[PDB]
Amino acid sequence: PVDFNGYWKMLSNENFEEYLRALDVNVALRKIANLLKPDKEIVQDGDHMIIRTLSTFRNYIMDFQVGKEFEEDLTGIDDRKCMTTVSWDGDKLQCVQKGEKEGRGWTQWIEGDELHLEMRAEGVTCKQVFKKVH
Ligand SMILES: CC1=C(/C=C/C(C)=C/C=C/C(C)=C/CO)C(C)(C)CCC1
Repeated sequence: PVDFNGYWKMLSNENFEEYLRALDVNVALRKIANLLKPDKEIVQDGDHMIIRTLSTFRNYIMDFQVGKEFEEDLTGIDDRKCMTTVSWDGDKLQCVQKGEKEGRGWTQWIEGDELHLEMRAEGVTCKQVFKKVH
């Protein structure tokens, strides 16, 4: 019961500000990012899955190779570089980053027509709820 191939827009954020603080994002970026709420458009195609991000500010596409490893340069976010992998624990999805800090390792869980998840970073939890647009 997982089908990413669709359209998902962000509704709100309860810790997008606090999460920006973990990576020590500028005061300007935090300001701009507040009004911003990128819309993700996933395109599943086998073992290759691309997660779009179109905020009309700066395009940051990634190539999530399910089960396989790939680097991930976070330059544009908070200027970072690491190695990320993704697994399928079960009904949920779980991505682990072999970087620094203590938290960097995403987790997900879909619950219908709203792509919910639990972002983690440096011990901080960021709940960002995305809704299907269909
Ligand atoms: C702060 C900030 C941004 C947030 C970027 C992030 C954090 C994207 C998330 C990537 C992940 C974690 C993907 C795993 O599926 C963007 C550039 C987009 C817009 C303005 C500045």
